[PDB]
Amino acid sequence: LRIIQSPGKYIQGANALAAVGQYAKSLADHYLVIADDFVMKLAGDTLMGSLQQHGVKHHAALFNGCHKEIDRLGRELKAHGCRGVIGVGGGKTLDTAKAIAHYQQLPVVLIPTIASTDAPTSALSVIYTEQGEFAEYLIYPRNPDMVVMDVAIIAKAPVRLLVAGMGDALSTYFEAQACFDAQATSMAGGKSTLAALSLARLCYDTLLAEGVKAKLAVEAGVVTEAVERIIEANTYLSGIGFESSGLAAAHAIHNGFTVLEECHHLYHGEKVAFGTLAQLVLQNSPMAQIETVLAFCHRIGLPITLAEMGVSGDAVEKIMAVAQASCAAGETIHNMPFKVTPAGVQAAILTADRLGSAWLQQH
Amino acid sequence: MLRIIQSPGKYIQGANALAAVGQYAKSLADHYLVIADDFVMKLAGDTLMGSLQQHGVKHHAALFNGECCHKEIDRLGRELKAHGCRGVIGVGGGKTLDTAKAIAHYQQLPVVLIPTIASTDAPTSALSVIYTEQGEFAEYLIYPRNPDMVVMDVAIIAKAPVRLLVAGMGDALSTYFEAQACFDAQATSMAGGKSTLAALSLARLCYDTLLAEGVKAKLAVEAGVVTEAVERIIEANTYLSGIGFESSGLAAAHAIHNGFTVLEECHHLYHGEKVAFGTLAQLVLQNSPMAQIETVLAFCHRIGLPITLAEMGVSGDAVEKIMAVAQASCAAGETIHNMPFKVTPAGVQAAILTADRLGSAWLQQHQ
Amino acid sequence: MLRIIQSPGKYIQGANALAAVGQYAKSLADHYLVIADDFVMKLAGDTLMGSLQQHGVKHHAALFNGECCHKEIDRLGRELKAHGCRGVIGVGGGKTLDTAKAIAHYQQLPVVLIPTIASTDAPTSALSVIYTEQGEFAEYLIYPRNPDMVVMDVAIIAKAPVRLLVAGMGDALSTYFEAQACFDAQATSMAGGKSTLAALSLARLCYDTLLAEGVKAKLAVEAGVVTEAVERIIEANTYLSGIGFESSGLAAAHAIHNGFTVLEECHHLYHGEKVAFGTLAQLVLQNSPMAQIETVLAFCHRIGLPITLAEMGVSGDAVEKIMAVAQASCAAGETIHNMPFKVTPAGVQAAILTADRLGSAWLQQHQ
Amino acid sequence: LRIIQSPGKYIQGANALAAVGQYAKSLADHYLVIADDFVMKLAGDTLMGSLQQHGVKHHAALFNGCHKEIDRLGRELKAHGCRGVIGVGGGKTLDTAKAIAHYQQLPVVLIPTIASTDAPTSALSVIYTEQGEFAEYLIYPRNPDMVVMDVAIIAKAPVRLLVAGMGDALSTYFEAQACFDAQATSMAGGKSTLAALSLARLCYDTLLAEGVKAKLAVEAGVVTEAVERIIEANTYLSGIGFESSGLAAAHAIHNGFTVLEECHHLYHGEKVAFGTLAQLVLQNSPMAQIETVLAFCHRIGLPITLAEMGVSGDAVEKIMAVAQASCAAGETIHNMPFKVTPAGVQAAILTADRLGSAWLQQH
Amino acid sequence: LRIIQSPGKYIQGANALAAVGQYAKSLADHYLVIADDFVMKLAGDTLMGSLQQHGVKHHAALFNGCHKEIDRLGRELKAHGCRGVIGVGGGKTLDTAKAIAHYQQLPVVLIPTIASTDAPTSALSVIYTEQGEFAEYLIYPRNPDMVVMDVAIIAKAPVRLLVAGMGDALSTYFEAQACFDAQATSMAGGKSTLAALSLARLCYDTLLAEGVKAKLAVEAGVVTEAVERIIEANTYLSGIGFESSGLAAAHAIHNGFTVLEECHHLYHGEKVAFGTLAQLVLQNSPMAQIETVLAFCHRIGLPITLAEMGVSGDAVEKIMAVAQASCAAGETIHNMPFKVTPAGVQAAILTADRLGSAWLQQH
Ligand code: NA
Ligand code: NA
Ligand code: NA
Ligand code: NA
Ligand code: NA
Ligand SMILES: [Zn+2]
Ligand SMILES: [Zn+2]
Ligand SMILES: [Zn+2]
Ligand SMILES: [Zn+2]
Ligand SMILES: [Zn+2]
Ligand SMILES: [Zn+2]
Ligand SMILES: [Zn+2]
Ligand SMILES: [Zn+2]
Ligand SMILES: [Zn+2]
Ligand SMILES: [Zn+2]
Repeated sequence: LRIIQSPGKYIQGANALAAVGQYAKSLADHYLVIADDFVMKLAGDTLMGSLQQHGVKHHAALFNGCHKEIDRLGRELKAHGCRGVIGVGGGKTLDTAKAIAHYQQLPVVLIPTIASTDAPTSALSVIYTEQGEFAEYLIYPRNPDMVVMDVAIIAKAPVRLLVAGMGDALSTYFEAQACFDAQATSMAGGKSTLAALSLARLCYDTLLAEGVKAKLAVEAGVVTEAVERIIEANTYLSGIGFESSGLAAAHAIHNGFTVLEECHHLYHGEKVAFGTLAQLVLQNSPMAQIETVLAFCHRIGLPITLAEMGVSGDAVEKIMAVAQASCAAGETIHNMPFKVTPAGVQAAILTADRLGSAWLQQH
Repeated sequence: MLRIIQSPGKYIQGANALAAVGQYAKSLADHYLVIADDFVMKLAGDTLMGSLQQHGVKHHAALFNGECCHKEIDRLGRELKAHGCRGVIGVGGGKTLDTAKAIAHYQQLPVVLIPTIASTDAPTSALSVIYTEQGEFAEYLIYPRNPDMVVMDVAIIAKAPVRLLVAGMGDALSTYFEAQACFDAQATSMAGGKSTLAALSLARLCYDTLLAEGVKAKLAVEAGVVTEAVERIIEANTYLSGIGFESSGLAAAHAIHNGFTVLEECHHLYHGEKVAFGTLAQLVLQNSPMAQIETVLAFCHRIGLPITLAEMGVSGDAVEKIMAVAQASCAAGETIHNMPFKVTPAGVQAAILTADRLGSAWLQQHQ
Repeated sequence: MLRIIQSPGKYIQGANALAAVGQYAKSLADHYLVIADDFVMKLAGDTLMGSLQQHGVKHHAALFNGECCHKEIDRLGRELKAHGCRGVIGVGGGKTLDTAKAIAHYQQLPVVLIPTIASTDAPTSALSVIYTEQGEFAEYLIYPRNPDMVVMDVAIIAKAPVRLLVAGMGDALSTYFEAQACFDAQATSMAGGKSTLAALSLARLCYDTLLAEGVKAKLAVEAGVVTEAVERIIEANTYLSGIGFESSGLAAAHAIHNGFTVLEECHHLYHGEKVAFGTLAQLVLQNSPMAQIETVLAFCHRIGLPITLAEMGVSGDAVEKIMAVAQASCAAGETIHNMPFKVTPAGVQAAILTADRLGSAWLQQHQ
Repeated sequence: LRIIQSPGKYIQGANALAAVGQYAKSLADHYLVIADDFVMKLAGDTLMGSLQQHGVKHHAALFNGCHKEIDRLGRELKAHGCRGVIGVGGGKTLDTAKAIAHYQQLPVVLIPTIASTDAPTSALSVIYTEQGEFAEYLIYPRNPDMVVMDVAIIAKAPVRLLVAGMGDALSTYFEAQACFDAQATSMAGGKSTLAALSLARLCYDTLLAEGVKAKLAVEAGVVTEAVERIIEANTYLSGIGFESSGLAAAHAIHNGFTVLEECHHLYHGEKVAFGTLAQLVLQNSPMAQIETVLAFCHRIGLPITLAEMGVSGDAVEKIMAVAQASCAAGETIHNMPFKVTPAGVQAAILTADRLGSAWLQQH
Repeated sequence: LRIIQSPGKYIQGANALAAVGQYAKSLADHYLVIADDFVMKLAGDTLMGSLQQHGVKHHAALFNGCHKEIDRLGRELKAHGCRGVIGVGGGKTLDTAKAIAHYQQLPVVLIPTIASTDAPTSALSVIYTEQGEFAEYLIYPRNPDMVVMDVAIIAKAPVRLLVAGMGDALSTYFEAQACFDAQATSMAGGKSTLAALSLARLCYDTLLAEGVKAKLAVEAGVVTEAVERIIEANTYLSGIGFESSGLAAAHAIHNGFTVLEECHHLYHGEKVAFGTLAQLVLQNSPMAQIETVLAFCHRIGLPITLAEMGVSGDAVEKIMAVAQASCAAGETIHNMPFKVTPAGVQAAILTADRLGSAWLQQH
């Protein structure tokens, strides 16, 4: 079976927060709104004013940066009798909103204030230990009902977060094409459709066409068409691509890197970018394609060496540990269309570092 | 100003998918009304009920009386309420599917659609097309959400008459051209905003899949079998085209199709057959280059879609009849105003009459 | 050494433009003599006078007696003077238009030309071609200014016989080749200088539009309708070709056309039909590569322009007749000396006889 | 309706001033010649000697750098019974000559001594307030009867003025193609013909082929074929292109910039060049096309950043005012094939500045 | 009529001097050998030994670096009853050998010891005044009977002379194509054949393919296949090309430059190279083709600016004199397919200088 899944509706544009009530109303007439105090300050009057205009009841919950904040927000929801969840903010908030909605069986509307990972459209949350190490992929039975991306808010967030989202999105084509070639099963539970693979590719093509242009707009805090295209790339295209087409070596290498303390200060997408580079070596991509990805990463500020990732000195045994972890049973690296072992992964990573360092020398 | 894309929750496709429907349906509900006419129940009923039983899903079969009318809808609503069903399954052709969407809408329950033919891109959409009883386009009726799940059993589809696959390729054929015209016009889609890059790209992928795979798939289905080409065309006729048209946009070809519904001579051709010709007429309306017209003429001729008025049953001095088609295609609210330029009845008449001439000259060169 | 481009003040085109002529004519004068033969008055008279009335423009109709002769010109001059008209409108075919240019010239008044056919590139030019009564080229007669305004009603043109559109494409066909030959020779145009980049580019755009749009437009006009392809060809046959030939240059093809006017066998073919063949002969004269000859042969054959002496009515031992064509094409003052190389009657005869052979071999392969 | 308009005759070449009498004679036998004292010194004997040779009467008027210099020259014309107007010199003179000819209903011959804007062929004059702010486009019912470009005179004018004319001409293809795509009405009053759009494109292609070569010739004060092609581009091609094919965002942005005091020292064409760059961002042109236009502007000396335009420091509110003004009702920016708002314009301008500044860094 | 002329036989290769007797014998059994003392020292035993081996009589004449050295060698020839002339050495010697052979009506064999101009195959000598100014082209009724190029000798001559020969050969395609386009009459007396034009083009293509490679070989004093190809290019291809296809602006500009004292220290071919560049401007070649010729000239050491030609300061009036002279009645510049005047030539030269100086800046 080929299977594609999607949120029911993805909405994007400048000041989309002021139009939320009209779409949210179609799903429920009473929401719990989960957001931290800083996001409530930026977004709360706009959002609450939209909800009121369309006759939607709302209760805002005190949220702070655990299955137990989830339980607590679960009880508060029942207490006020809410029929719906809105999450507003960064990843932890959106993840908590998906969990609450799931455990209560209610529709969920997600409103990301940054475009830094492809997580929001997905029926998935990534769980980490207390020490920051990858633990597991937690799969929910449904995608979010609705994802709303306000481009004006996103373009005012720190540019480094748009760049991180592009690093996450960079892996999508490469991972999806490897899975496709391998006939691997996606998280959606089948073989990839043409549709998912094609959005994954459009993701990559869009990054190459719009990445720099968008970065320059976001540095000035403004929304151009290039920014809208990258937000779409970073969020819808990447999200469908990864979940319905598949994950492979780049994400498994990211997860491996979480076992080193030295990289905990990088964003998810910065590490996936280097993991993508390592994958290019693992699958023996042609030098021209390595050059394209190195130039794109350098041009926008993604890491292309182990030193840029905070890993210095003789890294050989550290990267052995990263490789053992990226090859654990269950990991997505085994969706590659060839057999992969820790030794091959360590070799791909160490070589990618040399290729990125030689590139820096030439530039 | 907002870009919006909508989609069914899950689209599932492959050979003998009907036998696996229970795992997927179970995730939405444990009790379904199954709407199917008698021919479809005889064809698919034992496999489907078998699958449902095997996954602990309860089910009441209900015999569909062929037509998608408020009466049948209200009737099936009451029946559902009386056995306590928590979900609807539609199985079969377009009228059965459109009925199941409405039942699920009014009862506010989840719906699983199981098309047994791939002859239109309707199944994934939050939409039904209402005609009159005389067969004349009435209205687009729009639901506020898409079907939860669409299941395409490719083995079943490949045993259906090849003419129905061709008609679906005909409907799919318009998708790119209408989507790109809307995109160019900055027109609003049925999803309620400007097109995403995603919906436009799926629409283009539709056109490109038809050109790569359409003949190969037609040959396989003529033999009654499923190859990868058939799997690709079924995706193209269903998911790619369905998202492309709903979330990217309709334009001249479907408006021209609607306009042809005022002529009795056509009224029994399949929707996608007429839409193929309407696509040709759109090419003349927007002045596509000759190489692109040639490509489309060769595709339609190679798979068996009409490229002249005579193949649509229309002959003689059709000047007045085509002016009637043209007026109807330009009615207020029609999708032809989504073109990136001003369209008038006279321009539409011109494009139709000229498309006929192009296709007739192409037939005379045979190729 | 000077580059010069000249142009009508305003060129206006589109469907039902005749009904809007009053706004534009009003800007030049509030009182016009309207010169039209009776057939044209019956076809276009009520729309035109209607438009003029609606914008407060006064008008006296004058019946044109078919021929562009000093007598008719002097006559229409007197009539104008007697009602006090402050402008001339010419409506219809070439002889009507050439007459209106002369009337406006002698009376020193503004002129609006309304061609009801698109069969030559004459309308925009500061020019008239004088023949003898026996049909034999006499002289280019040159005015010191271009018509003020040229109005092309595409709806009217698309109802005229397709053969007249084809003949205009035939005339337009020579434009690029003659312009580029002149440009290469650094020859002086009828505008009085070397060609601008603008006039050459319009001439090339003419050729490129014919190749892209010519068949599509022909098909539409065979159906009696206006599509965008027809709008493009009408611009190509009229504005692009008219500026190209006047401000960029004439060369062998039109000189060869003139030379053919000494044979009775041709004398009733349309100007553009003969010019198409003269273009072919120009291709052989300048040794165009075979691929370019093929392209032109396929274009002329596909739209119905002559590619052999027999299609121009000439048969048998035409050795002497073609030597007479060749001598006349090389007369002192003819445009064939604008070629970027020395041309003699023997070379022209060679090019003609050889072009006939090329076109006859092409006909035998049918394609 | 598709409509194209043109002057009746455009004449160009080296020492074309010495041949003027032969063409002017065809229109009238007695002219008022309007020119400042410096232009009279350069051009007057050549011109007056040509007029005499062909039996053309002439009276020269004292002209100085207002509807009232127009009225005064109007009365002087009647006083001597003149049948014709010749304007010789820069834009203000040519504009005054068009106005006089119009109010008196006589033929006009224009003789530009610089090739710095595409105004001369057109039936249009741009009106500004006393403080230099764009006021309105004033449309006359006729184009000039004749435009005469003496290339020897033009090639001796300061090169910075040829460069400015190239900046004005740079916008023409982009603006015409946007209008064409939008099915916008031109100043000629219809939809664009194929002819006008095609001259607009030829304009752009000519600039890219001949711009540098012409600039180098004009730096030495001489006329080569490249100079003749750029003069034609800057004057005939651009003039037909803009008037008969259409204006769009680049000119509207130029008009916006006139509300800042900081840019009043740049020529019209220098500001249109940056406005063209901003338009490329607004319409999301591909990076390759941005690179081509950035390299061309840099290569000839047109501005590619807000600092090169004299706008320094935090420009954000200043560019907001430029964007509000470029979007006024009536402005040509609404001929773009998509909806445009002040926020989008401000974003395009600020981003174009970042793109031009990044380009400078690489060069 | 199309007419091509050629020497009867062209022979080339390493140590070709040692095989001369076998070819010279076919024409006559007794030669006068004209050569200076330095060339006699290098070449004389090899040559005289070859002549002896094939039963050819020989008398060597005292030759020194005028119609009167020609008359004197004329009488000495009769005195010894010689049946043939061999010239060995540089241009003056070969020119004197052609003159003697002509006035005595005997066969002539030319043996160039340098490959610095395309003169040797031709029926032409260029005459200069005492002050070094171009005087006239003197056309003989016959080409030389035989030209023998010993590549080993040539590759040991100063590299600067191979480079000069490449500068002369650089003009050949451009001049021949201009004449062809103009339907100009060549010195052979008709229109160009296909053959001559095609050798002219092969000349240019060979220079671009082999020029650098040959220069590097000749810097080490050795013969590779690239050297053989450039010698052929510089001598046979260029010689047939220029004489049978035609001369145009580049040579006329060279002749113009002979009126300035400042350039008398450059070789013929160094000045023709810049004259070629000026011609590229005169005919408005595309920038890409200008770039190719600038890079080739720079790469091998030909001049691309007036300063490299020794012309400094304000050159404007000097270049006016060069342009007047290049346009004299009779000059080849009128074989261009467009009218040419002194002003246009001065403009082409001054602009070419600016283009060459801008190129130097970028490199
Ligand atoms: Na990803
Ligand atoms: Na469709
Ligand atoms: Na013509
Ligand atoms: Na412009
Ligand atoms: Na040479
Ligand atoms: Zn609540
Ligand atoms: Zn990720
Ligand atoms: Zn039930
Ligand atoms: Zn359809
Ligand atoms: Zn009257
Ligand atoms: Zn003609
Ligand atoms: Zn006066
Ligand atoms: Zn401007
Ligand atoms: Zn002797
Ligand atoms: Zn030479």
